[PDB]
Amino acid sequence: KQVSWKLVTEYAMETKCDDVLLLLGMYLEFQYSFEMCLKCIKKEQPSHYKYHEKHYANAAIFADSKNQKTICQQAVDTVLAKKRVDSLQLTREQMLTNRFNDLLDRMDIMFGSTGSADIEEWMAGVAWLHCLLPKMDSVVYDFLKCMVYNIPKKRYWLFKGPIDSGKTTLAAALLELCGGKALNVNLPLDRLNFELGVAIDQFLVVFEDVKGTGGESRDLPSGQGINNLDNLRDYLDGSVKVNLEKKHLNKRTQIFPPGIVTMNEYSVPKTLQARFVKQIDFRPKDYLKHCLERSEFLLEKRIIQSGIALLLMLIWYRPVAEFAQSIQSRIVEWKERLDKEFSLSVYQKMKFNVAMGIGVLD
Amino acid sequence: KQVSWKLVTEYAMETKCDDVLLLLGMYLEFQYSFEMCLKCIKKEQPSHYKYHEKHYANAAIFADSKNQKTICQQAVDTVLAKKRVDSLQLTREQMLTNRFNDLLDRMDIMFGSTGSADIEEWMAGVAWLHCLLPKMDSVVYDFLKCMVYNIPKKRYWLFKGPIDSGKTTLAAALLELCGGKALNVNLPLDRLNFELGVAIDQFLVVFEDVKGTGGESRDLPSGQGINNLDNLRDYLDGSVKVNLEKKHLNKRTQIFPPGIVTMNEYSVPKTLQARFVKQIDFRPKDYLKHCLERSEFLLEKRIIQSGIALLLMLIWYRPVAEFAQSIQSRIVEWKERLDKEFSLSVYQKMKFNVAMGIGVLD
Amino acid sequence: KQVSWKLVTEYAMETKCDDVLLLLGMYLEFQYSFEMCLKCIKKEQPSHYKYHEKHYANAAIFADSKNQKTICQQAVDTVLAKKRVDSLQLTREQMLTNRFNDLLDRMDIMFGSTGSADIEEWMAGVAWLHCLLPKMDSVVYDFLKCMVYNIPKKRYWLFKGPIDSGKTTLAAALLELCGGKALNVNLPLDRLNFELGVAIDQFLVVFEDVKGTGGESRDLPSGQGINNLDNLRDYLDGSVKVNLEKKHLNKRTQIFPPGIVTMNEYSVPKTLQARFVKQIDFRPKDYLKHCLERSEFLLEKRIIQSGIALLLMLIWYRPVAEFAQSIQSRIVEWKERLDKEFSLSVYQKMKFNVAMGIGVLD
Amino acid sequence: KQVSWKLVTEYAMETKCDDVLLLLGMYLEFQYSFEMCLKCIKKEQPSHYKYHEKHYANAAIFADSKNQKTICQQAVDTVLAKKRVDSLQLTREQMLTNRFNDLLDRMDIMFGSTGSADIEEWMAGVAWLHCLLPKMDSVVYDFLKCMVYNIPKKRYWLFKGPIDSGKTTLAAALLELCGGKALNVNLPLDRLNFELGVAIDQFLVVFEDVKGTGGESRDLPSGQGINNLDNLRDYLDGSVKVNLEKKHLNKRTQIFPPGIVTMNEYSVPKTLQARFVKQIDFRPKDYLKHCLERSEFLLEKRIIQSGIALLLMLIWYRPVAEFAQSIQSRIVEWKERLDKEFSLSVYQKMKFNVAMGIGVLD
Amino acid sequence: KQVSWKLVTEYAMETKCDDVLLLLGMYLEFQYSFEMCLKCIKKEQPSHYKYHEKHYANAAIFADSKNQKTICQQAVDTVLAKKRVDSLQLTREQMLTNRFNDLLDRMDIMFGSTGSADIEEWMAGVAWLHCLLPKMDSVVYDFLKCMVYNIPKKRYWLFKGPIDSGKTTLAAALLELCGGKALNVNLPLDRLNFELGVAIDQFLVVFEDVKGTGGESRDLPSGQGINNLDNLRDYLDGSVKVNLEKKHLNKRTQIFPPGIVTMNEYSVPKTLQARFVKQIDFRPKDYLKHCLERSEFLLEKRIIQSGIALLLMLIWYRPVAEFAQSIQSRIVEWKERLDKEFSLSVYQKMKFNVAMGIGVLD
DNA sequence: AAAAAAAAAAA
DNA sequence: TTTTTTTTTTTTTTTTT
Ligand SMILES: Nc1ncnc2c1ncn2[C@@H]1O[C@H](COP(=O)(O)OP(=O)(O)OP(=O)(O)O)[C@@H](O)[C@H]1O
Ligand SMILES: Nc1ncnc2c1ncn2[C@@H]1O[C@H](COP(=O)(O)OP(=O)(O)OP(=O)(O)O)[C@@H](O)[C@H]1O
Ligand SMILES: Nc1ncnc2c1ncn2[C@@H]1O[C@H](COP(=O)(O)OP(=O)(O)OP(=O)(O)O)[C@@H](O)[C@H]1O
Ligand SMILES: Nc1ncnc2c1ncn2[C@@H]1O[C@H](COP(=O)(O)OP(=O)(O)OP(=O)(O)O)[C@@H](O)[C@H]1O
Ligand SMILES: Nc1ncnc2c1ncn2[C@@H]1O[C@H](COP(=O)(O)OP(=O)(O)OP(=O)(O)O)[C@@H](O)[C@H]1O
Repeated sequence: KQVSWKLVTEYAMETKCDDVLLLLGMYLEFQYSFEMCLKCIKKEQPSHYKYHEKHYANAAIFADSKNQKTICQQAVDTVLAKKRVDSLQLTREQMLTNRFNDLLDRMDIMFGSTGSADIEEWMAGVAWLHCLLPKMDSVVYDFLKCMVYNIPKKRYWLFKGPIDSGKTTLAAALLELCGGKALNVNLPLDRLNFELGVAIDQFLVVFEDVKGTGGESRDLPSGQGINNLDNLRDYLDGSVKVNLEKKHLNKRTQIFPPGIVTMNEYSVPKTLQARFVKQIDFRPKDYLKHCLERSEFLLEKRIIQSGIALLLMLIWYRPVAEFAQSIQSRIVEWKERLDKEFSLSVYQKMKFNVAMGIGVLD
Repeated sequence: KQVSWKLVTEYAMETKCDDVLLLLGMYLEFQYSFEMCLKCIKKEQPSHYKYHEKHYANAAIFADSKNQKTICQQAVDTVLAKKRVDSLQLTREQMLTNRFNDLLDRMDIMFGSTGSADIEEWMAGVAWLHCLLPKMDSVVYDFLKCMVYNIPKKRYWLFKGPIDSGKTTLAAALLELCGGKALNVNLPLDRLNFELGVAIDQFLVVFEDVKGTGGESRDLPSGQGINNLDNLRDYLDGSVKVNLEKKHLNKRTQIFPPGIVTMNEYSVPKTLQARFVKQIDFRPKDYLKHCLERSEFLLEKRIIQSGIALLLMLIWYRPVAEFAQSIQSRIVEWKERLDKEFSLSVYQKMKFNVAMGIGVLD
Repeated sequence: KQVSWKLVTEYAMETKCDDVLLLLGMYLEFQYSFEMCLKCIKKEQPSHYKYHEKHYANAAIFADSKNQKTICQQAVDTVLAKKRVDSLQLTREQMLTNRFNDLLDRMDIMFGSTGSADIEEWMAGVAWLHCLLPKMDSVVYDFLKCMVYNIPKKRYWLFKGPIDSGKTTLAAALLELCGGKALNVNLPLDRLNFELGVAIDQFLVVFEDVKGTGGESRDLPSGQGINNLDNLRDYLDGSVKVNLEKKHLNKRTQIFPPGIVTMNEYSVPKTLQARFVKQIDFRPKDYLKHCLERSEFLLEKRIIQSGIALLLMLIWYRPVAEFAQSIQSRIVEWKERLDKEFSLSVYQKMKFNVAMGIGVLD
Repeated sequence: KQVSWKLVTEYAMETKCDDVLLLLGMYLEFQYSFEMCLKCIKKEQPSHYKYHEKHYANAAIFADSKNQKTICQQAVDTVLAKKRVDSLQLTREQMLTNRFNDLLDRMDIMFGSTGSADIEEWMAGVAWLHCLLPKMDSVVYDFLKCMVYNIPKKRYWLFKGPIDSGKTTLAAALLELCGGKALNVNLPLDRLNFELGVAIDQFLVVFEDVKGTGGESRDLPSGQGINNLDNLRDYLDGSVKVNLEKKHLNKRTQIFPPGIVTMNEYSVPKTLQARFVKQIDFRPKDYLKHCLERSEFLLEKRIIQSGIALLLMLIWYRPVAEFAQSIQSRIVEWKERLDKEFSLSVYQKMKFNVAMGIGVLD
Repeated sequence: KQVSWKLVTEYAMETKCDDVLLLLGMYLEFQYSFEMCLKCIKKEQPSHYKYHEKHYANAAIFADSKNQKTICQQAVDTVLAKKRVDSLQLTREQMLTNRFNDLLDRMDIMFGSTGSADIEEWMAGVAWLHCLLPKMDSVVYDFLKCMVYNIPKKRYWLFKGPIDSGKTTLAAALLELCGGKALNVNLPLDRLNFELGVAIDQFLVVFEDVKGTGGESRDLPSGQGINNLDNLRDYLDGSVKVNLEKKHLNKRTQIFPPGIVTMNEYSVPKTLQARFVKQIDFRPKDYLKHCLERSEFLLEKRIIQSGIALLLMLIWYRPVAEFAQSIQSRIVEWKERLDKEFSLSVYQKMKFNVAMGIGVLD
């Protein structure tokens, strides 16, 4: 009997693999009988233990086949095809709603009885993040609206300030929340073509620690980054479609994604300053440093850097009426859950600990 | 039964798909049964609900197939072949007529009973654009006729002015109205070969935001853009054919399109400036900014950069004797529809609102 | 009868061949008869004598085949697919535990009755290394813990001091222990992209002898390294996924590996110094030099740089509970072996010899 | 039945088509019944209406085939192969016989169709150039034959005069007649090699504005051009093959092209002056400068520079024996158009008005 | 019958062809009949006359085939696969042992009845070389041992002396004996990386004529070479692995080869002087110069540059037991042959003739 | 030289 | 047509700066 290419494509769709080697590796695990399969018995990874019993019969035939990489290539192109259809046909609010659904699915596993996480650690993260900026939850909500409306020349935000002020921490959390890529523009202009091509079909991009000039009077080293962004200011505008490039592929014509620029305090030419809607000045705070020294699990487990921490901040602080109607059902259920496992008394205690520089937990 | 490759080519020719991945994604949607299709009963996108009933029988067989990307590649090449036949065999006025017939079909769907658009916002769009330049509708009509004549050495218009002047918004509207591509020529000369290859078979080219050198006392950072256009001199003149390149596909020899060049107030070489037939100078106007702040629905729905807004300007201001003969009858239909919806007193009120800097629609 | 592609994939998986030409070369050795096989009689290389009996039948058929490279290519992709699945799905503890199992398998070959090595010469290396830094085994243990936890911005160590001070000796030993690669960031900036591409899917990276400007009055050469390294701030941090490239391959998005910087006495920017957790000052001290003049065998056999010397140092000095539970069984068998053919009275005499500056062995 | 690839190859050779997508598109037009065919009945394009009836049967079978691009690329290779067989065996007079047919096909755009500027002001262009130099039309034919014979040492012509001498206009006109390219030799010696390498595989060259040594006493800006060109004697004389370099490519060996040198009244060194066959002085004429002030369309429709006007001069004045046997019929077929449209008196009026310093009248 | 791919793979392995076109050319010569074959009768090339008789039948069928390049590709792959297995698994002693009996095969052909080499002239070369340095055969034997043992920091030699002293003569002879390649480190430091990439998988490298910077007052040109070697400390020392780069190929990691540095009477920094295990001083000698004038055949046949002359020197002067056991029997046969053709009185007469310049063979 | 996809052989 | 099998060519990288 022959291999069903359909069953492989169906597995790739359910798991969202866009890598041929990953898909080949995963599917070849299903050769062995599930009756004795140690990974299924341990329940270590969901993309194995859910699917092995369904795919065992087909994977045994697949391991005898001669054209295995061709089968996987067709499946990966099917996933990339759906991804491109969805980029052209969905509204940006639906794309964000789909992303929140994915995060909530991961939260159900992570805080379920098979999961590792304790919510007290994650909500201690919410408390630490809310101390970072005045009205943090309003800032996060204002950012989400800005990325959904995608208004020409009113698209990009600037994070500015000295070393260890939290720019990258908040930027990385917002990048996971929305889904997107970080780009390095400090490289010289010639190979910048293939860097920018990483942005194809992405929802956000972040430009990380762009270097300027003249900062040597403050002991900041010079570089090409700000000069390079001046050359790309039609990509920042978003009024008109730009041409984006991958090695050995022809150019994709699309409007470039919105997002965040992170900077140390170099001077910004007025031509770029005209592209930025809002500047957030980060400043370092002594009590936040003292707190992370006592509560190091926040850095080991990457809690303050996670999008799930910012999603929990939104679930806690925002009215239900600010979410899309499809997910309001799931978010009322998650508010009910958080209302059991916390009280305002525990959360206010956590905030008071952080302002004193004490450990978050007690 | 076997797959019909002809049916896939019919779907692709009816939909005008240039992308193999997009065509694959859309045709795979048809594998699910028509009797229950949620997108057919909600009528989300016409490229689905018009065609799914016809194609369900064939898409079931296509989903089992091993050749899927090869089938789509031949369908995409059939559509690209038609574009090359039409580009060489049609007159430029017939091409512009075909562009307007597609824009008007889009307007019929957009302002129909199924439509979402509100025409008062779009005619406020016309009013805002008419304030941007004196005798705007004559500037638009001169451009359209200039691009249809395409006389060698008199093919390019220069848009010049400071950091916020409206030059990009007007170029973007003309680009949708005429069709074309925007190109970035601030990058080094080496990789421009594949950038210029995007101009193959197009009607217009827009060279956006060409950086100059000197004028630095204005606080404009310098760059290679103007030096690159001092090269490429024969592409602008168009008195000769050029070779255009794209990856793996064989190169094509054609006369390069006409276009628009936008730049901030850099000093321009005389050898370049000799090749532009017209300069339009753009000035900041304080009242236009106050107007958009109070009427931001114009930016959210991208009305002031849409080609449809310039076509509605042309329908309103120009006589039917200035349009082509085949399109007369539907322009007569639209021009009566517009006089039925708007009293001239409403348009006069709108234009007075914009000059007064109050919100339009107030 | 026809060639089994399954047996070739099995041999490649057992041997871990990810080079197509090496696999082809190895497998074509099996076409000759097992009985007369001089390599099975001498027992030189284990990759031959363990497997020839099993694969003889299939290798004879493979030698008559017309598509030998197509067969080998699939096997090499199967091995790379396992490697990419393991990178995405294993914990860093498991990765390190697997690496220790591989080194212990090597040690069983080196010190078994077919092997060439003498345990007392390797153990002299441990004594010389334990004299290089104070509390050396705590330093090696702290490093492994740091590389496993991979805490953001707290994950690089700096080795700093004069020339001939032991930096690259120790760094090379740590590199073989953890597995990873050494990078030269002193290159010109446009070569630097492919130099950073060496790090893809590695556990550890080491930056060898980075040079700066200034300090030239100390007779230090000048160089670009520190300037380049300060463009790469976000690669060191590990907060976001960087985009890594190889020649002719599309960009891989992943978190950059942690590791070590080795440096002469330049000054360093605060932007970089904020990214190092620990600075270890290496000082030259002449008893170690006079020792190595007299105990030359340490240099000649490469014992002093090898990771197996550090692993032996961890087995001699650390409690058994500090190793992962799967490997504790082998480590107590090795502690028994070392206590049986080596003694504490010998070890303190070896260390006394090194401190006295005299040849280590009796 | 099955597709005849030979019939497709015959169509490609009869239409002389060397684009694979263009061939695919035009051949797919033949799949419809010729009894009904609107493009035939409208007689729009010869590449359709002649061939449809013959190719209809094959085109219907071709539309069902799965390998359509394979069929078309064999046919395009057949046309490219014929072109290379001819080109490698081409005499230099057959090269010019080909070059002027392309310019004639461009003039057949103003023949019998409104798609062009009015010829009456282009004959004023013929007249105005015939007033620039004594016996202008004989200068053109002597120059043409000089370039066709390629006689060593007898190959370069020198044009001298101040600003506003017309030398650049006639240099442009002669260049655009013949299809060479223009080179700049004012560069420092380090850069000349890539400038000279532009001349590869090319019919003519022009050297523009070679700035001399000294000349400030005539208010002429000094440069290296004359001094450089004196060093290029082996390129100018044309007896031996020079090696020429394009950027990134390997060298080619050929005999360097003939053509034109243009100068202000700098001093020409005797060693360089001996290499020019003929010096033509251009001198400013006040009556021409008044005429062109009174007849702006000469410059603003680019009549005087466009080298097509020099063929339009050769058309009328010159005998029939002065043209090759394969185009003698085609010129007299063209020439009777002007014999019907014009008279000696109106051309004498054109000349007279120019000589009087007024625009053409009556 | 049908082509045996196995017989072609044998021929490629026996000839060691890693070039597909060379193999294709060689194998197609075998289609013509053996009985009449002029190349076999004249015995011009051993790669033909040995094998033609065996392969005639397969070559006749191969000449009719359609797959000819694919058969040759697989055969070339088989040869390259063996080279990589041998590179990764052989001891350095087996590598040199294989290189010697490869040279003994060349010696057999040269000095056989079919050959063209006069052993009296080659033995005169051995005499002239033995007079170049004191204890020459021990110098050569010590060098071989040093390169085989590859002991870190005891693995580079320095050759120093005036121009025309014999340095590249001896260095070139040692390269042919061991195998290896020459390197030019006088390039600027940013062009050096592809030059160092020549060393990949080589047994030796020679640094040819490194120039110093000071000492110009002795008429010695200034250059970068020794300053570049000071920077490459870690490549020479050989304790740790380095990354090496070929054009278009990914970086490979290995311990850089041992070798020779050759220089004029430049000043050496003391840091570099400590990296050489030995320094050999070459001084011009008049009697060798006057001998070479009378014994010109040494230069004209390139005898004194060749590795075969050094191998004849080791065969003549060294005891049998210090060659590897596989080659001892072949060297005993060669010792018998040489003692048959030469007595000690003839050889000491040749040394006596050199020492006073009368001319070796008199 | 490797990757994307084409192009062909035998039942 | 189906399955198994064989083949092409270019871009990128280098070169250039
Ligand atoms: N506002 C803050 N005040 C004090 N310490 C902070 C603050 N934000 C972050 N930290 C600490 O500093 C570490 C680094 O933070 P982060 O990298 O986000 O800063 P950054 O301002 O973006 O830095 P850089 O300019 O180096 O990119 C965090 O892991 C945390 O321990
Ligand atoms: N004439 C104008 N006066 C004042 N504000 C203007 C004017 N035209 C446009 N604006 C404002 O400037 C914004 C940007 O307009 P636009 O993109 O056309 O500017 P531009 O001059 O082309 O810019 P750039 O020089 O950056 O390419 C608009 O969205 C609007 O808010
Ligand atoms: N602490 C030390 N004191 C004295 N000699 C030392 C010391 N450590 C190493 N050595 C000697 O110095 C030699 C070189 O050591 P090593 O390569 O580790 O130096 P390094 O300073 O780290 O080098 P680099 O900066 O060039 O990588 C060793 O082989 C040993 O002989
Ligand atoms: N004989 C003439 N007398 C006066 N004016 C002339 C004459 N011929 C041409 N002109 C006008 O003078 C202009 C400048 O001359 P032209 O274009 O030939 O450049 P040029 O004389 O080579 O000068 P430059 O060295 O400045 O480029 C022409 O374009 C035309 O308008
Ligand atoms: N010791 C010597 N004394 C005199 N003449 C010599 C001696 N060795 C070589 N010769 C002659 O000098 C020529 C040049 O020798 P060789 O190529 O070795 O020169 P080198 O100056 O030492 O090398 P390099 O140019 O690489 O530094 C030889 O071909 C030979 O004719």
